[PDB]
Amino acid sequence: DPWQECMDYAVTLARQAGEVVCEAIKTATDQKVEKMLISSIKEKYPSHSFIGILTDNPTWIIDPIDGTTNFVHRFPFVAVSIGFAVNKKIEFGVVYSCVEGKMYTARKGKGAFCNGQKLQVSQQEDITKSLLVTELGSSRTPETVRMVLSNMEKLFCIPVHGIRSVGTAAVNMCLVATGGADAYYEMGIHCWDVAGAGIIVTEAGGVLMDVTGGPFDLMSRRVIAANNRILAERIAKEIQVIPLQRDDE
Amino acid sequence: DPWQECMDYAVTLARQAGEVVCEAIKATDQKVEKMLISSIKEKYPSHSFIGILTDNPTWIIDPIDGTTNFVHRFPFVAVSIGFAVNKKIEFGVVYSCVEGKMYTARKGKGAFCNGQKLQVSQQEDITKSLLVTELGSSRTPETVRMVLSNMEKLFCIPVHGIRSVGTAAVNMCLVATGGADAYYEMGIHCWDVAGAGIIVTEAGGVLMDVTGGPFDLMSRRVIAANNRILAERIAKEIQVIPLQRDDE
Repeated sequence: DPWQECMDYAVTLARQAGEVVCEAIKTATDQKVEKMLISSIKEKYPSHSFIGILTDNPTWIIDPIDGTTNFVHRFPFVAVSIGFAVNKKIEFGVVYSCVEGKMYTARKGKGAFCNGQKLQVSQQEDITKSLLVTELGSSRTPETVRMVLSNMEKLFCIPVHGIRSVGTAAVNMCLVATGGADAYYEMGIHCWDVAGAGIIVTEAGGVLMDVTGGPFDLMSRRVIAANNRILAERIAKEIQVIPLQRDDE
Repeated sequence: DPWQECMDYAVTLARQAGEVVCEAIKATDQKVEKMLISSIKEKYPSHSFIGILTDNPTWIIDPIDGTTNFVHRFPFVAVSIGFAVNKKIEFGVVYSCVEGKMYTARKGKGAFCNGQKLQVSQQEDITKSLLVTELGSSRTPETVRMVLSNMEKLFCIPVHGIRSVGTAAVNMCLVATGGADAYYEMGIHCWDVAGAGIIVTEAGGVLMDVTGGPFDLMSRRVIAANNRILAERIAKEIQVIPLQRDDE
């Protein structure tokens, strides 16, 4: 199988990059690591594409430091994220939370793992009994911020059990995969923030969905990553779509 | 030091409690609560417990800080122990059992996580600061609106960001490490903050009321920051939420 060789190599790279990012903690680092990752992959697979518009070509979708604010603050959640898409479909994902030393991996059809341990999403379907994760965002536009908090307020209007935030899209999503959280939602993310972790959620038995309710669009700047379709749709139903410039357009 | 025997004993008790709490994650609140109280009473029969504060040696305990997290296996669940003599916190112990991080601090002797010394951050500019907070378990219309309002006001200053791991004690301990610059919340209780408060100040941080005045342990309010300048900027922007006190 060809793509299994790519994954083994990607896990090697993600750990190599993670150690570099965590050494730095112990920005210039982000450029330094992305160049290293792209150069490494190009030296082994020179016919592949990269993002940091998606064609059917084997493509590497890289976020060398997911959680840049965390990185600056030494807040213990900083991730290296690598997603691999063939025929516009994610085939495997790698998310290495380096401070945690947690290597999240998932291959299409083979399930999702954290450091060799099988991951399964939670069973919860009642949004009233649900724990969510999200990020407030990097935009400070009063109109956007109001929308973000209103959605958060609306979800607190419903008696949800709670809302958490570790400052990382990929790790927030990985926490859904472990079952620790029931669902994740955010508007303002980019494809490189979620391409690695999306497949880890779905291979944990989760679902990816657009906040409109429709199918998850990798370039929409929007994502719901839930444990099941029931909880995802309820979230989509309750929050309001925020207009934002698409990744391809 | 007579209270050093108390602290050594308290750390062992916390880890034991944490072992039981995490084991069930892989009723519990009652078991651990009874475990701790019956253990300290058998060693120190005349000490007080809270979970009103006299000069008497008093243990302020939270057997499971992060109840929601516990139910959801969200990997932040703490055992918090504060110990007060003469109405002032002498030592504090916070054990985050999922991540196996034992936070400890004795007044005057510094703050530690797994025997590794802690130091708060240097940041004084609030627009370059990372805050931690908690939206609380309260679903009161007047409260929830004011909570998100206060958060909006701080987020629009703007701050570098806001985080939430779902535990007052662990949020505060993250301030002690330097990973976060400040913690704030209204709606907490003395037992949520008694253990972590001294860990912040021994890491070099400050405790403060949202009014800008001295920290009041029974007031339901708290700002645990790296320094006075950052704490006061937070107090300045925050609207005080009315709540019944712990000693009322």
